[PDB]
Amino acid sequence: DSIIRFSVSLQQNLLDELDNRIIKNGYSSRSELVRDMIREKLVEDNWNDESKIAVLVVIYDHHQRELNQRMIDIQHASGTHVLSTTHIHMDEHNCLETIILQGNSFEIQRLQLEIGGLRGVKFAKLTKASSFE
Amino acid sequence: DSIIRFSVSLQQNLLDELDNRIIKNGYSSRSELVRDMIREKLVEDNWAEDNPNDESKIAVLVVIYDHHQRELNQRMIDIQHASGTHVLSTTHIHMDEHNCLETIILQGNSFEIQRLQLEIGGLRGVKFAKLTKASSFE
Repeated sequence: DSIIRFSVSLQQNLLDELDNRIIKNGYSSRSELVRDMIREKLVEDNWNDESKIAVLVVIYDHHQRELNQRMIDIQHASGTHVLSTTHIHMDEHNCLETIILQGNSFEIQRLQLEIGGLRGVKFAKLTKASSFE
Repeated sequence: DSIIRFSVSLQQNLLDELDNRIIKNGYSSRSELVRDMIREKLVEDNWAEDNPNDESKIAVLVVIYDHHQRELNQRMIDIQHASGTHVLSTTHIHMDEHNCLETIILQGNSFEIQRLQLEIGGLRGVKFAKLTKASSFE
């Protein structure tokens, strides 16, 4: 306990989104909102190298050059095993994909990290479900 | 350059838990992890607060339940039918005798979707019920 402060680096639009939300919801500062976002994401992260089942929801631009190959290459090296996938064409530029996969905590978390950072991927949320053999 | 830096005051207790995930999960920095959490929450916020009555919102419901307990599935279908949402797709994976994992892709306004998730979560035999909000980007 105590209080320590560290610096956070953002691009403009993430900052814009954050400041817009602060103003609408009557939050007092950036420090408070981020603090509450950290404390919440930490708690909701719910899960030994035992294999598990999880769900990865991805939203991306379908006409992006070789993005699918990019995602395939990533999950092939991931060590995870894919069970099922569904592709929803939400929009002209938006594709929703749900992926049911199994692996250990680390591979599954890592798969989300790498898929999230690809250009053309705008959303990549992981739902940790349960132990699974 | 193109990057803005601002300061976050915080409990050492909270800082340590955050630093643990960075090390545990192989994150490059605090900023990248914090950025990612913020961006996830901010997006989900906008999903529920802009055009709240838009019927074209899409979300994914992930449920784990016992499928060999009586009336549970029917009860769940009853609930979905009164929700006012539309099911786009569903997948069931039978994990074992007492556990089934299904993904449901929904469409409706934020209220209907959030009430559906709530009614299904409260069910006896439904062990797990978690919703992801899917939004269209420009």
